[PDB]
Amino acid sequence: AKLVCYFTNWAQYRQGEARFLPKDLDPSLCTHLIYAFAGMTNHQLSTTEWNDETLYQEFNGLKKMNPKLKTLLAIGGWNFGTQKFTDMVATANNRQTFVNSAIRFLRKYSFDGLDLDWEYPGSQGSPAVDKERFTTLVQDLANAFQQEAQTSGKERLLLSAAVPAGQTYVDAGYEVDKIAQNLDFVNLMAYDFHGSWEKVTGHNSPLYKRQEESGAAASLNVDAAVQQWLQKGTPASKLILGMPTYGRSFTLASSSDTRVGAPATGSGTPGPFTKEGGMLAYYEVCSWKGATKQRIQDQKVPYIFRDNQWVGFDDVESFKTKVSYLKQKGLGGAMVWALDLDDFAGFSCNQGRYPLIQTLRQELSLVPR
Ligand SMILES: CC(=O)N[C@@H]1[C@@H](O)[C@H](O[C@@H]2O[C@H](CO)[C@@H](O)[C@H](O)[C@H]2NC(C)=O)[C@@H](CO)O[C@H]1O
Repeated sequence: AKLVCYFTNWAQYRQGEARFLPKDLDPSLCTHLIYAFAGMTNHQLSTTEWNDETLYQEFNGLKKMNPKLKTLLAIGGWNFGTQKFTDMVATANNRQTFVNSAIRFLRKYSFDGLDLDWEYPGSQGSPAVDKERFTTLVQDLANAFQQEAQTSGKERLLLSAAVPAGQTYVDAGYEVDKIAQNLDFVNLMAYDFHGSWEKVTGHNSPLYKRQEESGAAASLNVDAAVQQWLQKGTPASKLILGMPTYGRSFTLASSSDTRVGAPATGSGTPGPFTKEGGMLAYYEVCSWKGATKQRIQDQKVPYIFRDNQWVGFDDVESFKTKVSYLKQKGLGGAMVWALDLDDFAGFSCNQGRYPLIQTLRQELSLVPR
């Protein structure tokens, strides 16, 4: 089993106990640690924060403490957009520039692989031609990593990708059967199914549909997303089930209607540390005072409300349920977005350090013995 965990290079800017620093990294928590994010400059892999090189040293330095650990560098992410990917994959020349730069960069900074986080080929401004061009990029990288291993004698660089759960994005961008052959593993972003972009409450990451749902909505759940990727050709062993250590929040139209599917007027109030309306870290919801926690019976996940605020999130129990699910489906492991949104320092939830991610590790039978 794998436990793939994302580090984010902006968590260092949060205030107080929420500030995530190198000391908070645990070398034996996860099997694979992925650094979010690198960017691109003139079609070449590049850093995005002023101190990334310092953090790379710390991050990859964890392997001294745990030599089994593998690290990857993720390129892209939501905020990065699509244009630079589009321009880079447009020509064989630009792809070659990128691929060669990636190999040199990963070797220079001691990463074990690259995680592709283009959000997304064929959508968010990216043209339809990018679906096949993404397939080619994945192939170019896989083949070049294979060649570098042969020439250098070093262990081959890993290639993974973070991929969307919704059919609209999947079909616009991803030749699933083709790319799955060339990726070492596939990080399924089984979250952000619902959020304050909608005008009714819905859960960030429900396991199953609700009985009331129909149409496309009935596929906006973890089980449907997993089945989608499997049926379209991803080997179960390569599919890694993403898990969110955050929730998505709403302002309710009325404090008297707190159901799933109740009218909402917009994003929930920003959290005191994360300061982003519409999301909350686990450590910002786990210890809500004077609130009412509820479970969505069909969907196997909790929500919580207080006055006109409503949040769908994941807890220890829902993580257990989801690991039982992934094991039943024979998947390759779990992925987590993100280290810094769990109660990494044990300051809030009275559950010790990393209560959610330690649950994944335990349920996957990955505890260091
Ligand atoms: C691997 C992965 O899930 N990548 C995406 C993430 O970028 C995204 O997290 C969001 O990243 C933005 C930067 O690109 C941040 O500004 C933003 O705050 C952050 N949002 C959260 C909840 O962490 C995650 C999560 O939505 O999913 C992908 O879209």
